[PDB]
Amino acid sequence: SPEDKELLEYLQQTKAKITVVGCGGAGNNTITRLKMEGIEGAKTVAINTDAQQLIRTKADKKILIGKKLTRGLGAGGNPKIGEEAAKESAEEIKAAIQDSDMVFITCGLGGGTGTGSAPVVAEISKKIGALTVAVVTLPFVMEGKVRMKNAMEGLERLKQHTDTLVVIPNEKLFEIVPNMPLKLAFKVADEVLINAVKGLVELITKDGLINVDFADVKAVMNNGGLAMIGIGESDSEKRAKEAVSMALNSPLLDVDIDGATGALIHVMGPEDLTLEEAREVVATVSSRLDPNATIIWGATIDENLENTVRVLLVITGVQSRIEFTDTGLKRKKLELT
Amino acid sequence: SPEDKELLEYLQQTKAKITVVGCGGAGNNTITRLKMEGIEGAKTVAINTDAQQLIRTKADKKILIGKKLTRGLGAGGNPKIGEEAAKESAEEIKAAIQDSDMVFITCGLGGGTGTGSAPVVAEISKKIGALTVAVVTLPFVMEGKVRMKNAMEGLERLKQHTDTLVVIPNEKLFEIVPNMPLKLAFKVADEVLINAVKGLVELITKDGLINVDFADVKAVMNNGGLAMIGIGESDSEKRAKEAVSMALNSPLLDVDIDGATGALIHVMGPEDLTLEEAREVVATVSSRLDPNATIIWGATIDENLENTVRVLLVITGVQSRIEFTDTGLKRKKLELT
Amino acid sequence: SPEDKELLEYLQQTKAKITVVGCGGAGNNTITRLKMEGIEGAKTVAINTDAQQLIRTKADKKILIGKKLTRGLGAGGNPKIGEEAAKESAEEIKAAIQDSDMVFITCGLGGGTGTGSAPVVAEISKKIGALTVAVVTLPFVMEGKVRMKNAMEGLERLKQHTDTLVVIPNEKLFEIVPNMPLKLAFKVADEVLINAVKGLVELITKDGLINVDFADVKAVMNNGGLAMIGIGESDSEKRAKEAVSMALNSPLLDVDIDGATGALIHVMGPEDLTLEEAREVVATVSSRLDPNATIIWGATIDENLENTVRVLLVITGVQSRIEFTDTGLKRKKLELT
Ligand SMILES: Nc1nc2c(ncn2[C@@H]2O[C@H](COP(=O)(O)CP(=O)(O)OP(=O)(O)O)[C@@H](O)[C@H]2O)c(=O)[nH]1
Ligand SMILES: Nc1nc2c(ncn2[C@@H]2O[C@H](COP(=O)(O)CP(=O)(O)OP(=O)(O)O)[C@@H](O)[C@H]2O)c(=O)[nH]1
Ligand SMILES: Nc1nc2c(ncn2[C@@H]2O[C@H](COP(=O)(O)CP(=O)(O)OP(=O)(O)O)[C@@H](O)[C@H]2O)c(=O)[nH]1
Ligand SMILES: [Mg+2]
Ligand SMILES: [Mg+2]
Ligand SMILES: [Mg+2]
Repeated sequence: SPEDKELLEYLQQTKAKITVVGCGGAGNNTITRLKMEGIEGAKTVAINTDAQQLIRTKADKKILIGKKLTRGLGAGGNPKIGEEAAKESAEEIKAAIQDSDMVFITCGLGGGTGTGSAPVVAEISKKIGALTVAVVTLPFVMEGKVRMKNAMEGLERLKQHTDTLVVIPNEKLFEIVPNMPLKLAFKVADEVLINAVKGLVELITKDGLINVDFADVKAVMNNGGLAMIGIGESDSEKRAKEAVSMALNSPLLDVDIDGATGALIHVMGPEDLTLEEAREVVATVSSRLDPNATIIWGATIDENLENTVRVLLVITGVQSRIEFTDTGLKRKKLELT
Repeated sequence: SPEDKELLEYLQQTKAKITVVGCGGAGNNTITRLKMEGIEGAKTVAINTDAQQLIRTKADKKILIGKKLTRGLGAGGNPKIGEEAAKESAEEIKAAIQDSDMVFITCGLGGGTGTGSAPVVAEISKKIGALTVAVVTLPFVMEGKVRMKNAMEGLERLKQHTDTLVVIPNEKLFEIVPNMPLKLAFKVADEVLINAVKGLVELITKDGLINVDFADVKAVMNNGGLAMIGIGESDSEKRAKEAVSMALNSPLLDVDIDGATGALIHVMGPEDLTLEEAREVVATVSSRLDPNATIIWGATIDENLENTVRVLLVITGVQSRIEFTDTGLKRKKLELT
Repeated sequence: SPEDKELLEYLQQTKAKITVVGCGGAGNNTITRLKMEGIEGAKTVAINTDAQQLIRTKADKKILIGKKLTRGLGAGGNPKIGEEAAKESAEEIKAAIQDSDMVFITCGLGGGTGTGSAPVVAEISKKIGALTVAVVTLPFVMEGKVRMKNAMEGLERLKQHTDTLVVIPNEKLFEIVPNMPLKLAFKVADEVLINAVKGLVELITKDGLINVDFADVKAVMNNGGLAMIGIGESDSEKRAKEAVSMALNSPLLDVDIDGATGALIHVMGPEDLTLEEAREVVATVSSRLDPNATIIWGATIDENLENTVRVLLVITGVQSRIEFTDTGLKRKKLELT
């Protein structure tokens, strides 16, 4: 019987179905790259209020939101417009992510479409039962006050409809490469975004030297709250030891992590990668967190790495350690006795 | 014109469209029986969080709920899981009962899928405009405290989204057959459930010796509140007189009925059944209720009955006469002056 | 690519998509006329609780609402029934107006289907993002108190889910034609309704001597609040001057308009119509409103007019100038110092 056969097949499902949704200009640009470079077992959805930007984007599925409100002509940097446009097209957004076990929402906060629509996409995602994760950036300071204030209000709004919320503050990118021009600024930020999003997705979906169980992934991210990342990599031969230390000292991981529970670790490298190096990585990280933190990790081989091991660290539950101001994220300053 | 022809046809509709929805293990088992034995003009919908149980079930329509939450692997006796799973699949549940004039929701309360999903199915049913009736059982006491507390909380939740709520307390079954083994326990309870559900459905949908008008059915059940049943039957020749007295004295009808408004009576028997016997039944019952109670009744002939008349009594509006405790239903004890 | 081609085509869209929805007897009758006489670029949707009335109606789309509640047998003058019936069929109502840039909701308030369902249709319309305008009538006084009280409560309910709400009080029709019989009463009211609805639609959708931009239409009506109309026309040769004065003195425009912002003006006439006459019309009206009022206007040629110019005035934002009583609309009486 068709129904019964359908029920049996479901039980044989082997991999988690993942969907990546990019909103606004920056988000569509991230999506275009993932589609071209490829992103192991994950469909791509692009959404915009701006028709031209959507046309030049490459993705499995495109949705023009706010057709009646904006008219395919952008949201002009206004968050409230991006939000009403998304609410207006909620039905189409929902049908595009309906069968997903997990949904990644990515965009650069600061403008009108991404900042306004991301929280709406996340709310629809949770309503349908998918693990809902966001990977977004805060704007550079040179972009100015209005852009940051809008980004911060959007981060707040997004926190409420998200399982784990991963924030990358673009301004820290200058601490990685001090004298960089705005030209290459958004090029570096692009790189970081792809590594974070692709690193998390592959950790969950790419066959490695140890199996990572989606049910564990879900248990840790279900209450990931606010999260931050760290990226490091070594070319030497004492690789692991150096990549992890670099990742842990990354300016991107701008928060006190000793009180963290949960964390996801993805160690990448060449054919000669060993569970031994991965383990050294995990334990070095494992000691800086809470003694009872849950850690999810994996290890994958990447041809293009040639002779390097890259380490991606996502540390969760740090919201209590951060302060959300109109001007950005500031490491919290706890009150004396 | 296709539209106009469609509108005319609707006016020619003759019978109420009924749907029976069974949730969880016990509910699916009840559905499997109804489908095989047949149930005059009513489609069958089975829903479960457990794939295996759904596979071995027989029904017109099957829905695996909570696919992302539980993974076709049951709800493990947790009501909150059954509830989120149902909310997660609300769209599919709705489309399955969308065109129903009336919806019957049946399950055994106590576990996780039925207790949690029944109130959700009932809420969707009312939202679409269907007469919403539930026929459920409370667990035996030997099953223990946790199972009863969960059943009671579910009954409460279900009361709020239901037109009339029919409760069968399995523990009373021992007063019918005193020394019975757990083996046959759930076999007796199965029998009772089928007679209640099939008795109500046929009363509404089976051609009898008097026509029962769906609009009257709807008027009485629209405010049936909490309801209880009674079953009796006579083999003698003073049949009617005995079946009704047995039904009225049934341990299943564990409440003071003198203050009841509304009631549904279904008298069943062989080819020799007469409107005379039905009427004696009705009047004997009619005198124990409120002097202004509304009674809906019918009379049908059943080949398999050979030489017996069976009487099904459903007495509504008794909630004020019952006390809902964590440990079960207790006849209420009104406060003195 | 199909998606991309689809996105490009959207950018080439030239006209606003308009839908007219008539509810109840009077509304269906208005719809039947619009469909036959034709109504430049606007689809017609008819909805009723009464099957017979829906059958004899002519429209692009018909929807029988409340199929489970009422059974194609009307709502018997009860607003609460009309409302539950509409809520019950919300999904079908929504799909019928889903792709509309603008939605006009018309009916005669006073009975059960129109009064109850109009606010529901308007709420669905706003939810999807369409400009939501209502054009409705208040009953004659000879119809009695109950009919007016129900009409007034419906107007109140409708105000909350509408962008601009246009009210035509049928009782004023006697000031236009003093000694008129009930026979011709509803015939005159029919005429007025068609001119108001068709006048507004054509102003937005009919090619004229000056282009009216939908975006301006939307900006003015977005906050039109309560609106009233005025109709005038001249056969002479000092046409414009007379039509506008007649329109401005119309008993239909029963409110103090000096404090009005926004207004829509549609001047119609024969082949010899000139932007000069239209302009005289606009300026004569423009001086009675607030010095900063926004006015939207157009001018169209109608063959059937032969030698007359007709003027349609819709003046918005007058709610503060009106008093909503159980017995009707009364020009407000501001409180002294
Ligand atoms: N990594 C990148 N970040 C970018 C890029 N362009 C902008 N951004 C970041 O995102 C912010 C603005 O993003 P978008 O241009 O995508 C704004 P959006 O399209 O969502 O709003 P509207 O233009 O109003 O439609 C800006 O403040 C930057 O911090 C880019 O090419 N790469
Ligand atoms: N009449 C019957 N009642 C049953 C039967 N099995 C269980 N029950 C009653 O229902 C209660 C448990 O029912 P189910 O096994 O259907 C619980 P459910 O499937 O809804 O929850 P999960 O296992 O967590 O998925 C139990 O407390 C009993 O009182 C049966 O075969 N027949
Ligand atoms: N312009 C017209 N107005 C009408 C006409 N018939 C009624 N009406 C007005 O509308 C009011 C009643 O309208 P309907 O007959 O359409 C009431 P409806 O169908 O919505 O309610 P139910 O009969 O309960 O289904 C009445 O109080 C009148 O003021 C008509 O032919 N033309
Ligand atoms: Mg943009
Ligand atoms: Mg089970
Ligand atoms: Mg009618």
